[PDB]
Amino acid sequence: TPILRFVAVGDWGGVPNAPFHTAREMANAKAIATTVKTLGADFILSLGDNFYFTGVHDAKDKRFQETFEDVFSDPSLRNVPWHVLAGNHDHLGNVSAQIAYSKISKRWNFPSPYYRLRFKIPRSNVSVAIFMLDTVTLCGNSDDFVSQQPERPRNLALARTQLAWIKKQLAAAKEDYVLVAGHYPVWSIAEHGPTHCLVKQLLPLLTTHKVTAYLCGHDHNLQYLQDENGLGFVLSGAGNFMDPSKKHLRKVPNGYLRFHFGAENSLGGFAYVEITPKEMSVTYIEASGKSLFKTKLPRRA
Ligand SMILES: *[C@@H]1O[C@H](CO)[C@@H](O)[C@H](O)[C@H]1NC(C)=O
Ligand SMILES: [Fe+3]
Ligand SMILES: [Fe+3]
Ligand code: NA
Ligand SMILES: [O-]
Repeated sequence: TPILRFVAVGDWGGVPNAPFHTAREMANAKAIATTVKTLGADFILSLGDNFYFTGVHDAKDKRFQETFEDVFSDPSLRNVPWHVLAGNHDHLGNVSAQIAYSKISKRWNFPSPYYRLRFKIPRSNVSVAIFMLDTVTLCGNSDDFVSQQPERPRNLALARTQLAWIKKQLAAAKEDYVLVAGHYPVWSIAEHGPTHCLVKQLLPLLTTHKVTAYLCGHDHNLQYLQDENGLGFVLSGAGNFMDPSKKHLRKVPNGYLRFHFGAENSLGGFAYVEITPKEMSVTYIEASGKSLFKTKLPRRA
């Protein structure tokens, strides 16, 4: 069966004090390496918060080696490409530096704040589009507000331009599977909860244009949510931290939550996505190696 395989990991960005990683980040690096070795991966998606707590200063920042390259260094992961987007902490520093780092590290691919990826499932005519968004420039930086919510964008032109781009791209996308990814959640039951900006501006487009799933991090846990139209919400924000909060449980429409794992003494985890001509599958994997939940999502008509 033709297949495209990828890991989606969020909020993995270590720490700025020595040794520049956490035990959770290392456990996820090892667990991801084991998953790649045993099941395979064509690429890894980062769902943002790549360098805690204030990003990187420029493209030569030692954190690229300390928190990224040296951490994800097990043999099975050498040469697996990453496709990256930014979170709020990245935007407290220099995101242009993370984009420029694409020219330094072969496996790091981050061409602009938001961009389109297209894949053909090998030995099939089935196609996949992934739209990588910058939810910080769209909605604001949550760290700019005492509320730790993205109350408004810093720059109106950047936000309006990205929204227009999303709309145009989603209206034109002909692919068999269409995924959208961004740092902040549409829906989440946890410490930050739903992002009002995305519920208002992005979700109507995901629905109208029959997107398969929206992938995100930002809340430091694992969740699968699904609305009554079958649109999936893959929340994978557990590469470095585990927050057991259910603070926003009642702010998500009843029944949307299908799976949640946030145990405070867990090492975290990630999502593993498999796309075939038959369906898309998502498996949530704890950093201890345990498979926690698996679900499938359909092809677009
Ligand atoms: C951000 O990083 C880029 C790439 O290294 C650099 O050219 C630019 O000067 C940096 N910006 C600031 C404000 O440091
Ligand atoms: Fe985070
Ligand atoms: Fe975040
Ligand atoms: Na390995
Ligand atoms: O986050």
